[PDB]
Amino acid sequence: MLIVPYNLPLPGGVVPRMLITILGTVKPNANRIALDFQRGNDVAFHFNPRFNENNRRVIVCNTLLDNNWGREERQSVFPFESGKPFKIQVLVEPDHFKVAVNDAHLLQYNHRVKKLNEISKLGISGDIDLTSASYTMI
Ligand SMILES: CC(=O)N[C@H]1[C@H](O[C@H]2[C@@H](O)[C@@H](CO)O[C@@H](O[C@H]3[C@H](O)[C@@H](O)[C@H](O)O[C@@H]3CO)[C@@H]2O)O[C@H](CO)[C@@H](O)[C@@H]1O[C@@H]1O[C@H](CO)[C@H](O)[C@H](O)[C@H]1O
Ligand SMILES: [Cl-]
Repeated sequence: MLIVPYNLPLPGGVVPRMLITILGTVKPNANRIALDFQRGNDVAFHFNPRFNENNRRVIVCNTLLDNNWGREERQSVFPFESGKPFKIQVLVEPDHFKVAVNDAHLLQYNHRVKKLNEISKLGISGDIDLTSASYTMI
């Protein structure tokens, strides 16, 4: 088991064909999960499943630049379940991050941060038991 929050270095940043795989289990009564792809203090891609926002479940995605959050992108398709094992795959493509959960396509997030090779950390945080976090080039 990994300790959360967990930092995964992404050496030399991200690049198309880089596949990041996160395995874990959502805690019972979870409130949130966050994946934060970081460029220094900025968050190039924030992926934030929320389990109770006004008693609804929603994934919020955004970018943090100079400590300001941008315009949120919201997805109501919500494949996570409290208590249950999940797999998140983030595949870097030329124009977006492409996210699949449990082998099903979920969403894409267009690159707002252009310096992919400076997005050199992934923070994994929130209400999970984290089993593994890794990357490979496909
Ligand atoms: C309060 C909180 O949860 N802080 C988190 C931070 O959460 C923000 C993001 O999810 C953004 C993405 O757009 O939304 C913010 O809420 C919006 C909300 O969606 C809007 O409807 C509303 O109108 O505005 C608010 C705020 O603009 C969330 O507050 O996400 C970051 C990245 O994961 C977290 O780091 C932060 O938690 C803090 O992290 C610190 C270390 O990084 C410390 O752990 C600190 O104690 C945490 O509170
Ligand atoms: Cl940039």
